[PDB]
Amino acid sequence: MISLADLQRRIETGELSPNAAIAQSHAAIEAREKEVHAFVRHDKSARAQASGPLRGIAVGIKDIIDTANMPTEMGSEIYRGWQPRSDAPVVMMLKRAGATIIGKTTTTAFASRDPTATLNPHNTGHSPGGSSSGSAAAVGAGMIPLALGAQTGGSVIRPAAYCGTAAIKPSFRMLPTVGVKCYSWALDTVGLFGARAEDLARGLLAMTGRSEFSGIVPAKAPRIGVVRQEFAGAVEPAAEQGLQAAIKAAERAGASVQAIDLPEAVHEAWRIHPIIQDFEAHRALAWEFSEHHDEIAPMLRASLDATVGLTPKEYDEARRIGRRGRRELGEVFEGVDVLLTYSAPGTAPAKALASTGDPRYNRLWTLMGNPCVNVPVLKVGGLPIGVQVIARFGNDAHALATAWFLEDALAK
Amino acid sequence: MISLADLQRRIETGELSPNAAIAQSHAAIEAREKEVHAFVRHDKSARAQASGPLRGIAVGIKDIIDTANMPTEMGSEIYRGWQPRSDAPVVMMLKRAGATIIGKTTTTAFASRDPTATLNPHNTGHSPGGSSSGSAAAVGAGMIPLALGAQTGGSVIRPAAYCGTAAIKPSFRMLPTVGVKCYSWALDTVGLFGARAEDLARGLLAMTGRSEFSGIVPAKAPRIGVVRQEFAGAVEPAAEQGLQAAIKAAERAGASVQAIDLPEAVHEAWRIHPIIQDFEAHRALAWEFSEHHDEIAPMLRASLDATVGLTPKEYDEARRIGRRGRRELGEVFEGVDVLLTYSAPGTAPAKALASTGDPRYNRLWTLMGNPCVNVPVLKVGGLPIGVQVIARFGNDAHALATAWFLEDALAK
Repeated sequence: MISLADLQRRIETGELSPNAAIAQSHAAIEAREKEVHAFVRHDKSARAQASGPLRGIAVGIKDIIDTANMPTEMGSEIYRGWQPRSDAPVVMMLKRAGATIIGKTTTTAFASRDPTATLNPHNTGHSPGGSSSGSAAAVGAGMIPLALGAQTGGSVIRPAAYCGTAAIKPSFRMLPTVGVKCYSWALDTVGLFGARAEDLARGLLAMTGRSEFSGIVPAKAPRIGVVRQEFAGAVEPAAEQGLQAAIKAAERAGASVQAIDLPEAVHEAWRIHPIIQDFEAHRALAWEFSEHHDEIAPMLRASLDATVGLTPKEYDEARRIGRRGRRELGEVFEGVDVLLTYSAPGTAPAKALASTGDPRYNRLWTLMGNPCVNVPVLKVGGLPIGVQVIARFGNDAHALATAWFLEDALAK
Repeated sequence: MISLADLQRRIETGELSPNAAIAQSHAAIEAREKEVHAFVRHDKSARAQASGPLRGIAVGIKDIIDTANMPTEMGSEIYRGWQPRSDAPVVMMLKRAGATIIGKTTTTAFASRDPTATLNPHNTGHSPGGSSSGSAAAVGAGMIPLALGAQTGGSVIRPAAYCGTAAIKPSFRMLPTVGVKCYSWALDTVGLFGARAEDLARGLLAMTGRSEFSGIVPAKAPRIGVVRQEFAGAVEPAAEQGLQAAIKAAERAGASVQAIDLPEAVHEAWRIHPIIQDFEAHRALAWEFSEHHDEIAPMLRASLDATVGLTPKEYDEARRIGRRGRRELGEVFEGVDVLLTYSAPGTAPAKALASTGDPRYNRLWTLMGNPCVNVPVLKVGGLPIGVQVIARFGNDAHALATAWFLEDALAK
């Protein structure tokens, strides 16, 4: 994979020019795109900017995020040829930092369950995950140094795990969702894909200018709390194997690891995530559902058809439960710096299964809002397995530092 | 003004037909538009729908809100002729309820401070307020029984006061802002304009299907707390005249009224509102500011130019302050049912002043998120003066019941 931090350093010293760096990306995309199919649109004429911390840095953009120079088709026929008038704020954050928007990456229809044609870089017979399919696959295939995605259930962390890339779903609302096709406004959260935790940090620093992302270094002997999210049921062997590998590597690295239970209130929050998500989805996708019902991808159309009856009442009760879960989860971080858990049910599903994977191990965290970072751990049968590092809400920097720590610990 | 509730009753009982009701709005618009200029575009071909509680109800939509059948120009040349692909979720709530989208009402450029050509229905030489100028003026001119707007600072309450219409800025995030051009995502809140509080209730009921908006009745012996927001500076005489009239009528009607000073924490929340609004505005309007700077209307452009230096650090501090304010504000409601304050500095400014009016008496509540309702009280020099009824976050229903009680009280 291409490291953004690496390019940054080489460009800063003059060892690599921005034009060369961008030419590098076009070539990388050109070399693997025909087999991975991660881009809806690759802008071959995209050039490097002359200044800014991200000059020479090519970035792929999930196709539910607006761009003014390229179409934004939401992974749906309904929006074929749709052309937003403006670039979404997050795209502008990148552009303002001097980055190059190299193309739009594939997204499942309206960022839901319907699979894209994208294939896993590690094994084209498997899914790259979703809904940010293209973004994870492109970074995972070594095509680009950075990519933006979004997560409502587990659309950032899961595909990152499947494709073996670093990724972060920042604290809720740190990054604006303006110009990001809404599924659930209570959940939708922008995310980044990169090679390593350090690349994500550098990416966020340039995008936001927040000092918390400046000078980040690997954490030292972190206080880690392992949570297996029993409420979501048992994971597949491969996932547990990766979790054990992570725990052991971290211990040998000097970290104090302890197994911890999550408060009942948090278990309940995980339970009602579907209520908040689907009720809002019906309002957010009202035009689509009313005027283009049969045109909506099969799986999403079906889930929407099954949730029409959700009421404001149960919706409000679900939100109340969500708030209670947030409060008590914070209490959990009073004895530990970060939580360590699964990033996905296991290895990426075979494409034949027509599934982008179950988000059951990602959804809770999207509702709680905490920053989550995927750390690639190992590979089973050639397919990547990762673990999810979670810090307190607003402690994104620490989540990145600990993830970086874990990366170094695994490298031994 | 036209009463939504009245139209509903007459249509339901067969006294009036849906088509006749719509034809009446078309006529009313034609009758005074050349005098008020409240519509960016009027769809003269719009017809009543067949079913729904809102069949026969003509609705005006602020032009920052997406419509699929009509352009959404954001009150800026930058979006001249811009045609959204879909209707915003709030527009769909109305349509699904059977309402008729009769036209797009004027909005200041990007919902900010730059005056539109719209005039106050009560006096053509005065401003209708902003930024939901056309929505307020159209309802005030008796053109339509309902209109949608949005509020960041005071773009719903203030213009409703200036134009003598009832209006409500529901609790933050209750109505989705998807398809509502973002100024500040921490503030932007959709609002409704109507003749009376009851019309707002029926409007919200049809839009959300929430039972709390069903069967609402005027409040009985409400516990009112009067706050004059001294921290927002001195108010104009006319404004106090109206507040005193409201307090007196309320007392005569059996309400318990008491003056109360808001916590220092709340005063501080008022002070930092501009910080949150402007810092986010730079992110939300990044594309326009970077690629079409000189095309941004004068006042908004200067506002943004003066705030390009706001930092994430101070932005965060501002948000912490906001949270404190919300926490201590809730405590204030342990004694009263609603707060009663000014809706505007005073009577509508003359157009010659090139000002939509100062939002200082509205902004705090938008940040707190509480439901706010304007209640027309009286007119000084022929210009309307209203008061603002505020209830606990989430108690929109009670805010309407209390506004209703106040309307009847004033009616004597």
